[PDB]
Amino acid sequence: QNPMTVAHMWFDNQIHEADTTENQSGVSFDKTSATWFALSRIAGLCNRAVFQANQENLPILKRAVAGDASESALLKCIEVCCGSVMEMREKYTKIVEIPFNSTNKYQLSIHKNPNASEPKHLLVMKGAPERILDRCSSILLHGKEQPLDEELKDAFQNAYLELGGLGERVLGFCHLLLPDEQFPEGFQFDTDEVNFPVDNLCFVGLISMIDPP
Repeated sequence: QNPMTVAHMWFDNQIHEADTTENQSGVSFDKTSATWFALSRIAGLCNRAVFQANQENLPILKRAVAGDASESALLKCIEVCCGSVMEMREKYTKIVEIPFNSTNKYQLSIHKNPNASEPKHLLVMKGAPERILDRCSSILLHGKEQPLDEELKDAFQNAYLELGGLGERVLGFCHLLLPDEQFPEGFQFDTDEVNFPVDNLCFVGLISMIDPP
């Protein structure tokens, strides 16, 4: 029906600025970055949509995408952020990728990291933001971790509530960085015998996806 995008983001435990780049420009926030990188590592890989029309001088959007209208948003807002996405799908190996096809209906995709601070195998996924929270063992602020607690649920709640929740529009974007110390160097999870955890996750941050009629 109408054009869509990120709208907003939350990760600082209190929402944050973004500022719609047309009239003004947002500057001078607390540039914490570590939480950004962590979120970006999800918000790049963990998508199944692409551009249709590549373009030059226009909005990278141009209502011109192939793939589901929750997952495409980040791609557009990250690509123009020089956060090379159609590259990174090939940077990592794509151990596995499960579609909608699981018990609580999520989608997930496991990838080995070639070279970054994070450990080798990485897990990323999405579903309802509440359902991410359900599986969150901690939250990530200032590039640390904090032990997730009622206070930190609250800080997410009021945020999600303000984002104007209705059902399954917003997304929860989390990881748990599959510990290559416990996990094997053969990473034979597959999509059949996975036997992986789904409930260690970090809250890292979220955005505010739309999916209007």
